[PDB]
Amino acid sequence: GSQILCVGLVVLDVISLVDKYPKEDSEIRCLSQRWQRGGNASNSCTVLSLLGAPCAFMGSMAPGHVADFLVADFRRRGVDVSQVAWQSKGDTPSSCCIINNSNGNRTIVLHDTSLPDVSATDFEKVDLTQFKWIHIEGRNASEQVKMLQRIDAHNTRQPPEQKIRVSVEVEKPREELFQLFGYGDVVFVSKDVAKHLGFQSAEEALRGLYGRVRKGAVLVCAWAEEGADALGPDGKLLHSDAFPPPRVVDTLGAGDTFNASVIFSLSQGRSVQEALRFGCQVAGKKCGLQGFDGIV
Amino acid sequence: GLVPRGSQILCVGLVVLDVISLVDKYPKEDSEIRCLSQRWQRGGNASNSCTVLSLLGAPCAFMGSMAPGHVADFLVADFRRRGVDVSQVAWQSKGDTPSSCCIINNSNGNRTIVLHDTSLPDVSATDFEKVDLTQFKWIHIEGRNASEQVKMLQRIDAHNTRQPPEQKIRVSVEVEKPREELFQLFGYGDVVFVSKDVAKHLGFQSAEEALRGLYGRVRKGAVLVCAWAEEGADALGPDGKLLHSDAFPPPRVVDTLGAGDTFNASVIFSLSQGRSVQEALRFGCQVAGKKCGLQGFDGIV
Ligand SMILES: CSc1nn(-c2ccccc2)c(N)c1C#N
Ligand SMILES: CSc1nn(-c2ccccc2)c(N)c1C#N
Repeated sequence: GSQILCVGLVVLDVISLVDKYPKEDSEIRCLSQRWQRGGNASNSCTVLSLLGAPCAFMGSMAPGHVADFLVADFRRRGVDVSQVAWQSKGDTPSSCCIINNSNGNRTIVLHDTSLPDVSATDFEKVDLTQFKWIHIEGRNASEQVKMLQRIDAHNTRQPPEQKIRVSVEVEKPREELFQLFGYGDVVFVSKDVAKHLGFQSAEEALRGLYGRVRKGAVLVCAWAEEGADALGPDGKLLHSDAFPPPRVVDTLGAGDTFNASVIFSLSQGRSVQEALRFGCQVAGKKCGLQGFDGIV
Repeated sequence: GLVPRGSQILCVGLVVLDVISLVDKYPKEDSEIRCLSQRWQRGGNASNSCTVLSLLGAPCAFMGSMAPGHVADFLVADFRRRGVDVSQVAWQSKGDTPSSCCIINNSNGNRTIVLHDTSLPDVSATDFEKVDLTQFKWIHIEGRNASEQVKMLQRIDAHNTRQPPEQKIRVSVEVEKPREELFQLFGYGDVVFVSKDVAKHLGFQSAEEALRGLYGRVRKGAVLVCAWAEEGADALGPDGKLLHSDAFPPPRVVDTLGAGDTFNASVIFSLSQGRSVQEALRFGCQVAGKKCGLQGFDGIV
């Protein structure tokens, strides 16, 4: 039980760096450009890897030249891809990401391919014994709930010292997902979701959503330059100020850096206060840099 | 492989990877959206003409800059899909292979474009000196980095001086961006293409005005050509006779992107086949008008 597993998407990020966000109808030239391995659970693996945690990626991939780029990137990082659910139909997803360089805002246009989501059937075949932690990026909910009940089962037949710690991300204001709330020892809800649901701050969202989480779970909500808040069984609201870089240049994957960093910290035995902090600290350093290199 | 002497048409210019996304509404900054559809396409003027030359049945070659990497790979594979010879590509050790991102707002047709960056060096006169010209019967140059391209054109002139008339390499030049530096290109080539948009920037309001107003800038004997989309196209050669062909509008207009490059390649191709200027101008209009009723270049034949 030495690895951390993330279950979610891997996506080709085609990045354009501009000095201002383009107005509708305009044509502006970008400052620079790059490809980046993306997808929420994929970025989290990058971050986990850079933090020193052995980790594995599980998601759908279609063979092709793009996949070859993604896979080589996974390996150069030491991310374990042996659990990937290769398809025979569909192309790999890709998105165009515009990063506003004077600002760091990132805007994503995602090309979601018919590519089949990883399934319970797929999950059932995974050797749960190599993993200390399993993080699941919320996508195919009803099918993922199955993957989760699977993990609980496994846990009911192990010492507390050998239970697989579990986390969930609910990032899109998409109702199917809300049942994931739901499962896991640690639950991440995005600002975006929190707002779409009527809440105007992290503390508010935490108080208003805590009723939905499995007993004994920690609800975590990051709120950009507002830092992040967490809330556990004891009813005590935890907060962490953000760590803004003096120059914000690239927020693409900041949330994935935050999740990864909170998980790593927790998986190392630190408190929720400390992990919240580390989360913000690392996310913040990332925002002062292009890509993920240099956060450590 | 072996390319027979004087069999190929060469186009020198930009190739770019265009990423085209159709969306419901224009994305607000800092948001994540799914698109309705997304295409990766090989774009660029000389690039598009190469494709058209291949479908017309001409052996053709592309010369332009690329950096090794995955963008280049997609672009080379697409070049080869269209039977284009890429052996003359100028590989760079610095800069990005050009890529652009376009967003098409489905609910009004608006196009927003983040154009490729500027880091890749254009093809240089020194890169061009390295090319053995004997392969080529026609060399066409998309006007970009002009001072350099002037030397390339002088090098071809030099080459030609020593050739019998039948082994002379025909030359064409395209001026399609409204940039002062390009205007010196008018003085070179047997055939000069000037775009509607450049003509309108110099203040001409029709192909006739443009041809009559610019002819004095081309070299003795050259043919000056200007397409004006739906108004057809004109040509003016040494005999002062303004030639004209009406457009050939398609049943319905589907895709006009690259119509001008289609016109250019078809005019070139026809001339390279020994046809008259009048015939070439007509063919150009027919192929381009056909293209406009098709998506991409598959139908043109
Ligand atoms: C609380 S984690 C975090 N901090 N920042 C941040 C804070 C200040 C400036 C720039 C980024 C983001 N964008 C985060 C996320 N997710
Ligand atoms: C003169 S060549 C040409 N024809 N059309 C055309 C003509 C009628 C309807 C639609 C397109 C263009 N857009 C062209 C170019 N360049």
